[PDB]
Amino acid sequence: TPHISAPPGAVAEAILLPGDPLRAKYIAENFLENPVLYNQVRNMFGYTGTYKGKRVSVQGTGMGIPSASIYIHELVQFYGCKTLIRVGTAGAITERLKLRDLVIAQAACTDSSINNLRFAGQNYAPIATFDLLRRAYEQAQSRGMPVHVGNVLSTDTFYHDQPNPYQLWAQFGVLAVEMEAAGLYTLAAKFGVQALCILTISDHLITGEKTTPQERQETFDQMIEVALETI
Amino acid sequence: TPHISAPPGAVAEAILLPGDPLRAKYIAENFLENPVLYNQVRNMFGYTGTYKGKRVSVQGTGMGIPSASIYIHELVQFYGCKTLIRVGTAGAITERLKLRDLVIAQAACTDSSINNLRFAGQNYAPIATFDLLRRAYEQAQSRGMPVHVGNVLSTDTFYHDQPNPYQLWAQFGVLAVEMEAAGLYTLAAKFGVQALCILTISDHLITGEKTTPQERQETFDQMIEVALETI
Amino acid sequence: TPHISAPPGAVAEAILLPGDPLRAKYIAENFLENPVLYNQVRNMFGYTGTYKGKRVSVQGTGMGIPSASIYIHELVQFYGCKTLIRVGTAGAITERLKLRDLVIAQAACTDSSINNLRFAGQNYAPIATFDLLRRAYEQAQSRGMPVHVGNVLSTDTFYHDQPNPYQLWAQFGVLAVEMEAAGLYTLAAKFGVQALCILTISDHLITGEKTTPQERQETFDQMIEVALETI
Amino acid sequence: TPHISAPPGAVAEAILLPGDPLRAKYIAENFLENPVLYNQVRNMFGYTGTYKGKRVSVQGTGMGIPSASIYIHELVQFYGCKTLIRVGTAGAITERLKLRDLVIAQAACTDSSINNLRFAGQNYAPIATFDLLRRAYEQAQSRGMPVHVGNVLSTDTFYHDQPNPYQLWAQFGVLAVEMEAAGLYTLAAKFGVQALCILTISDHLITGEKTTPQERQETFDQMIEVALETI
Amino acid sequence: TPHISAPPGAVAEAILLPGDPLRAKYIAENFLENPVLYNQVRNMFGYTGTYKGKRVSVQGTGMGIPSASIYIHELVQFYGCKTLIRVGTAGAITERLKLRDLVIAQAACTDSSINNLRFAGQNYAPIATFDLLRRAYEQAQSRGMPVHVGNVLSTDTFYHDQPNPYQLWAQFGVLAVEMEAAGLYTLAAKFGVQALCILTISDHLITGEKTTPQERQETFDQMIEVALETI
Amino acid sequence: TPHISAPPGAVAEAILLPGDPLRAKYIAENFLENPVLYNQVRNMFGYTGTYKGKRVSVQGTGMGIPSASIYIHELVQFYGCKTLIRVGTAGAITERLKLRDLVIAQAACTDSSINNLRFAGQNYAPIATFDLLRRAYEQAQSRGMPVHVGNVLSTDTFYHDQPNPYQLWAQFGVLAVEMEAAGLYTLAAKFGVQALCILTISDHLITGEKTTPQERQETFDQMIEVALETI
Ligand SMILES: [Mg+2]
Ligand SMILES: [Mg+2]
Repeated sequence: TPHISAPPGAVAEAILLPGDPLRAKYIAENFLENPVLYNQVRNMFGYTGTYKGKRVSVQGTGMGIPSASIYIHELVQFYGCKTLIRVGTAGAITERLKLRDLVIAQAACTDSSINNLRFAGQNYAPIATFDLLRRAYEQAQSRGMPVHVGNVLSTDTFYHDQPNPYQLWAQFGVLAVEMEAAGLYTLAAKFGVQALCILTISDHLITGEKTTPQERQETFDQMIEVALETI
Repeated sequence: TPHISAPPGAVAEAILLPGDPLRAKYIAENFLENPVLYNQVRNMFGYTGTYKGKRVSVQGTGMGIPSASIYIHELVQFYGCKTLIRVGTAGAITERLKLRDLVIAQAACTDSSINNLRFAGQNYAPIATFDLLRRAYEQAQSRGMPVHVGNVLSTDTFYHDQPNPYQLWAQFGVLAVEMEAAGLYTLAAKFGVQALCILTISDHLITGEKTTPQERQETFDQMIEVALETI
Repeated sequence: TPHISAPPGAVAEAILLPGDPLRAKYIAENFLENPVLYNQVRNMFGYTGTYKGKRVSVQGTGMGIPSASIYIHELVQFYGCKTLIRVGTAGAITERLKLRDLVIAQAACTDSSINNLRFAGQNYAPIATFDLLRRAYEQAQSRGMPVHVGNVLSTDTFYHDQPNPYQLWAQFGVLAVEMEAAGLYTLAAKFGVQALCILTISDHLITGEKTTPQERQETFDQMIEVALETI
Repeated sequence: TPHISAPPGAVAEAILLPGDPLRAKYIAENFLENPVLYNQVRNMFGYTGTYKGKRVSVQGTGMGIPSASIYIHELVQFYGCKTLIRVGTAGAITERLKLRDLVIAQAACTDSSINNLRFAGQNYAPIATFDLLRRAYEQAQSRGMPVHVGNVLSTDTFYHDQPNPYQLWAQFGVLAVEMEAAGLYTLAAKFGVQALCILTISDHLITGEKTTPQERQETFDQMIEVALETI
Repeated sequence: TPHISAPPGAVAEAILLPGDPLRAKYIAENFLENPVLYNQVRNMFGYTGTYKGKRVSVQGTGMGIPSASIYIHELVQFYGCKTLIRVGTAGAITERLKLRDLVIAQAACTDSSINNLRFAGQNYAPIATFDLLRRAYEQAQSRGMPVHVGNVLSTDTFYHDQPNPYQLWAQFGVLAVEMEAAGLYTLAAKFGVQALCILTISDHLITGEKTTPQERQETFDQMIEVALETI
Repeated sequence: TPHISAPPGAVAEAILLPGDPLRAKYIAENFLENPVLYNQVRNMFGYTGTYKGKRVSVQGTGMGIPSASIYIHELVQFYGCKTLIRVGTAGAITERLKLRDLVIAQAACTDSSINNLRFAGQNYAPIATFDLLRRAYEQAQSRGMPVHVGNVLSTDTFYHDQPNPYQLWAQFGVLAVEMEAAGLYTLAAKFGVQALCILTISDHLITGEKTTPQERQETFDQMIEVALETI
């Protein structure tokens, strides 16, 4: 494959998908037994290790739907991945959410043309695999984590033209903004595999607040634990 | 209100929403204590009764997003309804589903312009209220009913131009076709209320099969029981 | 059919199409000889009787393009209807129109996706059958009725977000708003049959004025008379 | 006014609109009393003369909505024109029409972006002023001319990328294709003035037949007569 | 060929394309040796003459993409034209441009549906043949003429519904507005032939300035020279 | 910035923009004097060094418009970059192009929503800064390099559903496919800065041919030399 150079059995069927290749490294080193790097092309780190005697992989996807789609396609179609859990950060767009809240994306809105191209002006809703969603939720519950299940926005545009770019979305119940989930949910459905996006609130886009570095790591770790128990 | 003529406290905050006004009558008469009709305008029957000492209403919506939107708007904005559960039939579009399967709509795709008008070519995903979804699922589980949680299509078009109209949708994991859920999910989110669509598979649009009348009533009743326990 | 349960001979070639099935009842009882009900499915009354020795049917369609298309499709394809006349009410969006004016829809604008889906972004203009339009206009003339012939908007959206939702339409000469005509006109052309939409202004959406129940009854009766003579 | 250089008053309220400036010359030289050329800018001939005691003007529009729009706008906004009748040829796209048939455009479909830009994906139907449509039809009737009243398509594209480009339009009852009507009807509505488009079938885009030069002049003469009597 | 009635061979491979047929006349009478009028159909003058030992033609296109497309198609497909250079005027939409500036269109933005229809909402960029763009620029440079190379907008709409209609285009670096370039560049690419659009600023749509008639002739002369040397 | 952690003075005004951060490393180490890393966030290497006594930076952008827009936005708005040159690889979609050809993007087509969101259905053409384009072309000439100047497609979609996904683009003269240029060109115009995209054909998407690692290295080096001389 042009983007992941690894032999065909190097990647586990269950895989975590941070955007940041360094977070992949971080996850492999801190939560997996015997993590072995399988990819370095474009610095996009991927590792395979074990969790409770089962193989788990972790692969950076980069930012945005076009980048993540590349890795997801290759993982599913070339490496046989079946359970794909994105673990990431998001910006909250409602005051009802607080920093360090966990968001489990039931579905993903988008401003990408990904589905407009294919459904030609009809509306396709990219969704999480229910069983995975339900599990993550109960895992988060058992740990007493503040968790919300609902809509996220997958945007192509981190930096906006004008202010209040997310006002309409929030008025329609969207919880948070990130850049990958709509791509993951769409491709998982196309391929008949199972997917979930879990997110940690790092920035509040309404209150202006941002978490401190240590606060991120603490809740990030919790998120990883949920993700691993969700598999 | 032009479409529901009832005094302001006649409708319960929790309400079931069949498309067929006669099914509303059927539900009120068979599952509620002391059902009292509150509306007859356009023959669109609505009733209020009790279930386990709590008020529940049941209101026919008619067919299609424009019709249902009218009633839903009036129920939420004029009558204070907060928990809205659509109970209906759907046509299966995947062989993985069988007749009499229960479908709980996690989200609703659409070919309506409802959201194109508002989001102007961006993609909004109308979704169920998670807590309601999760409850219905566990209720259905406890009864050993065959149940699927996932995507439905809310179409404007019952009768299609050409054959295989649902092939692309099915290839993207959509389970079943009906005509209201995308409207309900969108408006519930706009108003900040809670909503769920539960469906019974009456027709299989791939296998051509249709259920017998008695088979419908039997599984229909089960669906109503789930809906009532979901409130 | 799933929606009209009658033998193929029960429905006449010429049919009136109110939105309200109770107005179907009113029409049939007060204007047809020997009116006989042929449909009760979903409380959507349809009747067949005679006018001046010839059979005429009257069928409720429900509200909105998706509901009305179901009935229209079945009437044309399963029952052999060839002359379809919508009779209904509308809200005026221009001060030129006064309450109780008759509007004959020469064409129908829409915010529905019905044709966008079909003509992919090109513009199709749904129109009345000219011969019917001309005859209806002459019938209204002959009664000294204030009548306008022109554009109406068929909307999916009864309740609007923002104020002044119709001002652009009005600026472009659109007379009144209702919810079905674009559907009727598009399907009639698709099937090669004849259609017209006649409307009475029951509400003024600019002045906020409204008609008394007695007032709409009297002009409604006059409209029915026009429609019956147009057949 | 850049595109028409004439003093105010040199143009009559009532005006015929051929696409071809030389057909304008023909009209003024053969049907109008004391024709006076009021415009030569860009070879786009415009004349004023008299017909049966009233001034009538005739102005070439060029081909296409963008061209005709320029002239229509200036005529209406700068010169005070109130009644605008396009006279032209069209290609028939249904075998129902024979060569030399007269078509009176009740409405005009389009593949231009003229209204898409303005109504952002909502569908506006550009229509003829009913009074002119009605008078034109009666004029044709009493002359015994074969005449059809219905939809035309105003295309941006004379020469098409693929074959059978008019197949979908024809299936939805569209009669003929030309290039200006939708712009005329839209601008007339915008400006609150009156318009009609009358066309003779010079080409049959289905049978591949064409009229002889003698037949064109003959039926073209009849059309002008109808238009002048309609005006 | 309906729109140009000339024998094959009467038109040279290299051709200038003014919008105005009378500007074609001016070009042929002032710059070409032994100019011969080859077309009079619709007053759309087309000439062939010689320039420095080679045949050069000059053909009026009319205004707008639909009009120019007709001529461009016939010229290329029926007469064998290979090098097509539009020469015209434009309105400047940025204060960076002064009156009488020369603009060479590297690409052409548009609000026409020409490509939307073809690429269904994907974005195609119509561009100049680089070799002609490069030669035209060098010709202008050595004459010391103030010249800009960048985007123009080919609009369908001379007269706009609202004020500041070019504000967004200008913010994205668009230099000037005209009405044909995008059609020319698109058709040239489709046909595998070579094209350029060169324009002089006659109007400043920001400052509201205009050139005198003497200034127009002067800078227009320079433009033609550049074009003939580019060809 | 969230994505580039460097003080404002560490980045040069003139910057090269590979997609691959390892190619950023390669460029900096082999073509710049005193290369110094300024960024490691998300493994997206950026370096600053000198070329012929002047500072030049080199920054990985990642793949796709959304990823590259993040970097471009930050470089321009936070670091004061004014000359941005993308250097990358592309797949040829025409037989005219051969492996190892240099392509200089005069403009960039796209299937991204980036501009649709902004210009709502109108067509904006993202273009190169002409001065850079011209200089890069001359640099390539001077090395006897096979070079083409024209259109590229910036796609969101590396892996396609159907075969022959690029044939319409090619039929319209598009040379090659990559994933960033439309983003770069649009943002550079938005911000009033200067940009260019130079590409080497590493793959042929028609013949299915591919280059050896040695082959792409040698022509890649030549491209870098062109880019450095273009600054
Ligand atoms: Mg009669
Ligand atoms: Mg140098």
